[PDB]
Amino acid sequence: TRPNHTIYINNLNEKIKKDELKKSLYAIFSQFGQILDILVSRSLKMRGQAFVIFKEVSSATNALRSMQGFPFYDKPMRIQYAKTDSDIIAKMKGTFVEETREERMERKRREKIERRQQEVETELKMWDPHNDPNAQGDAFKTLFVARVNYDTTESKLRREFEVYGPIKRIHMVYSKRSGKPRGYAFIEYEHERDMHSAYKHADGKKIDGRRVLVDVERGRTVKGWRPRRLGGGLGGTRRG
RNA sequence: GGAUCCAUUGCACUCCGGAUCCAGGAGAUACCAUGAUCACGAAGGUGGUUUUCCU
Ligand SMILES: [Mg+2]
Ligand SMILES: [Mg+2]
Ligand SMILES: [Mg+2]
Repeated sequence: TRPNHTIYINNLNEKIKKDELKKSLYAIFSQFGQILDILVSRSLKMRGQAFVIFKEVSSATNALRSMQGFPFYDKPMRIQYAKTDSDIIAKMKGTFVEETREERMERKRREKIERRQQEVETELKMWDPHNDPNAQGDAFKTLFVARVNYDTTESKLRREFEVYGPIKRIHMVYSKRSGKPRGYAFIEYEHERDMHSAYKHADGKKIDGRRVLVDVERGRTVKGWRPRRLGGGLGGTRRG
């Protein structure tokens, strides 16, 4: 009830968004004087209310007198003086008395990646196909067949690839865990020539409904080869 | 942000009521698809799913 630099306005329409409300209060209330600020919140405690801070108390007093009851967004404005000085008034007077989520996130990706690289590095030095009991015979006579139907039998496969020449050995690969087939095999020919021939002619060959992929064995032939699980591999189905 | 419902007439100046759902944004997803080319396996990315923020 005692005059003040700041006026308090309530009974405001609660549907109106914050900037709109600040805007429309500025338009209406500058007519009475210089405004330092209009404070609005739409929180539970503060919605329906505004503090208009004027430079002079006299503007405040005239703004209060004139606008009392004024129709504003289909609602009469209720205006009083603020009970207490607004911080910027009080400081003007010397009356005044009192990892982000973006960082935690970025750090976490960074560590997973690094953690991953170390894992791969460690596996890598466990990896040696020349010392694997599964990898036998002449690498240079060995074909690599992937994308096989899980249903395809070792027979059907030996049949399809025998056309290119006598086969010394087939090793289809199974999960050491489930024992489910991995969809790939090594086929060692008697003669390098016949492997080369399967290589030229069998790629894309349809066996049990699925186009198979045919390549040479690279594990034991290609300088610097790493398999897909060690960050290498060929093919591009899942590049992005 | 927005839609519906509910609560609120509140004196602040450190965001910030509830519910259910929607759009965009940014996270996260253990699960599904992509049946990933090297002897059981990438990670992830992309598309789902679920979920947490922001508007
Ligand atoms: Mg090695
Ligand atoms: Mg998968
Ligand atoms: Mg994946």
